[PDB]
Amino acid sequence: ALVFFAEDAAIIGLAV
Amino acid sequence: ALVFFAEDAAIIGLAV
Amino acid sequence: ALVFFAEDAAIIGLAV
Amino acid sequence: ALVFFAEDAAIIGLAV
Amino acid sequence: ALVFFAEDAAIIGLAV
Amino acid sequence: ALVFFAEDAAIIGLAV
Amino acid sequence: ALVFFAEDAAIIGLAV
Amino acid sequence: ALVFFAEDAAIIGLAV
Amino acid sequence: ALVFFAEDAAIIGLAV
Amino acid sequence: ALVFFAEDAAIIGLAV
Amino acid sequence: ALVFFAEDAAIIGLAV
Amino acid sequence: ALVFFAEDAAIIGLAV
Amino acid sequence: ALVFFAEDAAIIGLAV
Amino acid sequence: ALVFFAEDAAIIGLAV
Amino acid sequence: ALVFFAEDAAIIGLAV
Amino acid sequence: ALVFFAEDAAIIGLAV
Ligand SMILES: [Cl-]
Ligand SMILES: [Cl-]
Ligand SMILES: [Cl-]
Ligand SMILES: [Cl-]
Ligand SMILES: [Cl-]
Ligand SMILES: [Cl-]
Ligand SMILES: [Cl-]
Ligand SMILES: [Cl-]
Ligand code: NA
Ligand code: NA
Ligand code: NA
Repeated sequence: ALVFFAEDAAIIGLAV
Repeated sequence: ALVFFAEDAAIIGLAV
Repeated sequence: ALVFFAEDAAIIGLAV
Repeated sequence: ALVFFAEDAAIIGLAV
Repeated sequence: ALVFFAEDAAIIGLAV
Repeated sequence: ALVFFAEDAAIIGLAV
Repeated sequence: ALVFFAEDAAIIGLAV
Repeated sequence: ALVFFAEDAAIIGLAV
Repeated sequence: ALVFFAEDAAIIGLAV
Repeated sequence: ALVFFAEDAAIIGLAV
Repeated sequence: ALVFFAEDAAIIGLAV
Repeated sequence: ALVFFAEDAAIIGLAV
Repeated sequence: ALVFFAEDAAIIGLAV
Repeated sequence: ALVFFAEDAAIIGLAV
Repeated sequence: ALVFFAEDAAIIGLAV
Repeated sequence: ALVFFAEDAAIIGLAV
């Protein structure tokens, strides 16, 4: 899977 | 200040 | 600890 | 960016 | 060589 | 909008 | 009077 | 502080 | 390109 | 040294 | 004639 | 103008 | 008080 | 003699 | 590179 | 007085 990143603070991975 | 990023897991800031 | 100086504006201490 | 200072003579800035 | 400065108080040089 | 300029070093824009 | 400057594009004067 | 510029002629700084 | 500025009055850009 | 200014965006100095 | 600007400190005009 | 520096703690500028 | 700095070699403080 | 420092840009020495 | 010379006071090099 | 010039590095004046 791809992992995108976003600031949520902390940087988190978002899995696709 | 500058904030660098590193994978420590989770991505963290490092402040200078 | 050492304190280094940098312009960040204001002159700030950076502690090591 | 941070500007550090060093004697090189003359005192110069070093930009980061 | 470059001379950086730090408070160690007294100011000291750090040569590179 | 207008953009004014100031030295902060770097020259920055201020938007109005 | 003082003349300030802004980007409006062209640079214009603003009279005070 | 920020430094703005104006014609007063010669250009001068205005500190804020 | 770079844009230099000159008083020609009004301020104009000169592109390089 | 002289410092000239140009839009490069951001306004940068050019040292001579 | 054109007037260019430079920091010489004070901001000065340079006439061409 | 000249800018001198002093500890006031934090380092500050003094304009002359 | 203010503390100014001078090269005397070592960097020394001057207390005002 | 003492050497004080000021921003004039470049950092310059002032000798006393 | 070429080094040109100018009175800036003191005589300085300018590198091209 | 005459001023002669020598590379000493930097170019310096020598009074006579
Ligand atoms: Cl707005
Ligand atoms: Cl003034
Ligand atoms: Cl106009
Ligand atoms: Cl043109
Ligand atoms: Cl430059
Ligand atoms: Cl003050
Ligand atoms: Cl410099
Ligand atoms: Cl003296
Ligand atoms: Na502009
Ligand atoms: Na200058
Ligand atoms: Na001369």
